[PDB]
Formats: sequence, structure tokens, C-alpha cells
Amino acid sequence: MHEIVDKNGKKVQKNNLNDEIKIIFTDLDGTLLNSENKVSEQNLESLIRAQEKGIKVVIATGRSIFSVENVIGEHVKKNRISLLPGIYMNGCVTFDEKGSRVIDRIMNNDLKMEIHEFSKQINISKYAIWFCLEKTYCFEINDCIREYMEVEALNPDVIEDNMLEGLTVYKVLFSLPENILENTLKLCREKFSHRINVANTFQSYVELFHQHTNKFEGVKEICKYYNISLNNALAMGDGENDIEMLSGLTHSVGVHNASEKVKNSAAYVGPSNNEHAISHVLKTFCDI
Ligand SMILES: [Cl-]
Ligand SMILES: [Mg+2]
Repeated sequence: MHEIVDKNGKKVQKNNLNDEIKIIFTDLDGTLLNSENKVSEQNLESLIRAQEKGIKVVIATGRSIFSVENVIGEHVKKNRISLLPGIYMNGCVTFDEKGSRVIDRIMNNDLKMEIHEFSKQINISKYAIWFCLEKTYCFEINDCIREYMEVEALNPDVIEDNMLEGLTVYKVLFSLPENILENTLKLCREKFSHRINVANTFQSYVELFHQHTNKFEGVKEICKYYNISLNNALAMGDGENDIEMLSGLTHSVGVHNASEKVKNSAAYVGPSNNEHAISHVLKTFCDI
């Protein structure tokens, strides 16, 4: 499966498009990266041609820039994928090309502690990874924290419970067991509606971050930087934390592996992340 189709299942054709796509925003895990957390050669080959044609490709991830650099560092070192500008921590940390934070949305400290106390009260504090600007922290290590470290490719430093109060954080990620994902998700959303964003971003990850921030806020700021109209931008993703940027832009692609809620928010449905998604996006929308 290597096609991109609209809501009616009709293939998108370049000659039918009246908008030049100048910039592509793409999620990392589950979108650009395959199940092996690698950039396929087909994708890599298309990204090279994109640079040649001056098409900007921007990462839009819940990850920090640091963990991203650890996963695709080889591609960054060869200047084949730029991390700046980039949208990180679900928009809460969005950088321009100068590494300046055009969005810097820290979590309120009272809310931080309330989330923390709540997590301990329901015993998911052990699964919590707290994100500062430069470092991540946890309170213990278990099979679920282990599972997080392996995929994230950047280990949190272990700290005591009392230390969280002194930290300035942007988000918390709960690497939960699959057997308490659904219920824990209800409790967080019930407890913290109109207080903080709650999203099941990847596998059994539950991320909490600034209520009025998301990836699409990052998209708007970066498009504004380069004087690019949103109509000349394209977003692609697979997760709940991509919904805002997929529905916010006229041109957006939900990869096949995405859920139905995610696909419905996107303008188009494309190949899975294991099927060289961005390669085909670049073909259809930018003519290679
Ligand atoms: Cl993500
Ligand atoms: Mg994803």
C-alpha cells in the first residue's frame, strides 16, 4: 500500500492540487519512523530530494529534541534532517531555526504537584517520567520504565519524590502497563479536564501537558516564521497528539496505522509508517 487518498477514497493527484506544499510537518514515532524506529531508505532518499528542492521538513513530536537526536542522530549529523526549526513536547517547546523557543509553555507548579499527588494516590507515579527543558526524571525503574527507555533512547535520571517540587517541568509521560491504560486514561481526563491536555500518544504512553498548547500551535508559529500560509503546509501523524495539526491544516495525512479518530481528523489517508509514508507524500504533493 503506497497510495494517498481523500475522504472518498479517491487518490490525490498533483494536477488537482491548487496549493504548492512548501513545508511538511511530520511526527516521528509511528509516522516517519518504521516499527523498528528507523528511517527507511526510501524515505531517506525522498528527504534528500526534498532538501534539493527546498521543501522544508519539520519534526512534530512529543519527544524532547534531545531524545530525537539520539534516535535519528546519524541523519542529523549529515544535515539530512534538521531539528531546528522543530516542534517538541507536543508544541510546548517549539524552536525556530536559531534554536530560540518561539513557544515555551511550562506547566504551572501547583498543577504539577496536584498531578504528582494524584499519580501517587492512584499508584502510577512509579510509571511517571517528568520532563524538564534539558532532562527527564523518574522515581523508580521497572519493566514499564525500561520499555520507555528502550524506545525513547534516552534514560531519565532517578530522583526522590521530594525533588519534583523544585523542578520546572513542561510535561509528564506515564509509561503505563497496557492492563491499566484505558481506566487510568479516564481518571486523568475526569480529574483534569479544562486543566491540562491528556493524550494517549504512543502505545500505552499517557502524556500531560499545557492545556492550550499542541503540535498545531507549533505549526502556526513555524509557518509564520517563513511567511508560509497554512494552505501551503502539510501535516502527517498517527497519534492523538497529532489531531490538532491534522484538522487545523487543509492538507494533512493520517498514516494507515493510525486509529479511526486520527484518520477522521486528517484530510487524507496515506501508507503506514512501515510503507515509506513521507516518500509518497513528497511524490504526490511536491512531485518528488
Ligand atoms: Cl509523538
Ligand atoms: Mg506518533
